[PDB]
Amino acid sequence: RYEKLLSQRPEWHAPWKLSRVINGHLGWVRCVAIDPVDNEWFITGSNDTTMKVWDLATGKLKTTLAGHVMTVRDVAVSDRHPYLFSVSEDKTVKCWDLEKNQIIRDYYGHLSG
RNA sequence: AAGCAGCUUUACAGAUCAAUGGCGGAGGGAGGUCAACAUCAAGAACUGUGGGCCUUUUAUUGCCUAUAGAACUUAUAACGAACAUGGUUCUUGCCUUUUACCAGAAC
Ligand SMILES: [Mg+2]
Repeated sequence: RYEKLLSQRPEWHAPWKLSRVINGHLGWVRCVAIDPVDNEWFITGSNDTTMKVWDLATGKLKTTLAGHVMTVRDVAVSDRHPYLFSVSEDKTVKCWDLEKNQIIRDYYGHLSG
């Protein structure tokens, strides 16, 4: 096993470095999702219960989505629908219509966060 | 517009009473505080069908063109010359808290 592991060579990859730092959340940044269709923007959820949408090219703040009362723990954008799904420590699961920037559906039944 | 000739013919009477073609007949009408199914808000916005068309063979759809038929609804835009409630979010009001609520918006 060690022979056949040591003979092989890993592929080279270029190093990473820091490009930009964005501040504007009031709590810890807990989740990120990229625009899975056009790569134009990304969204972040936070301990400050908001969600913020960021222009990926300039890093500037597009809009703030305020629809949770506790930490937004995860965010997911659908590639087949114009929908953002978000979940929180406040036990709610919410769908946002990105053609209006409004909650349109709540999904109920989780006992805990 | 009536008197006469042409079209229509039908209550009839014929040649014909054969060979034809025309229009009907081979399961009736009016109703029901009966039912089921289909359909009713959209490029002013409809479906079928003949020929041509991008999907690599244009198929059934989307496009061009020819043509037959469109019931209901609608421009001081809606089936309803009528008019309720509820959910979510936002902003207000009353406000000791929730329900029940104040009244505007959006979906
Ligand atoms: Mg209490």
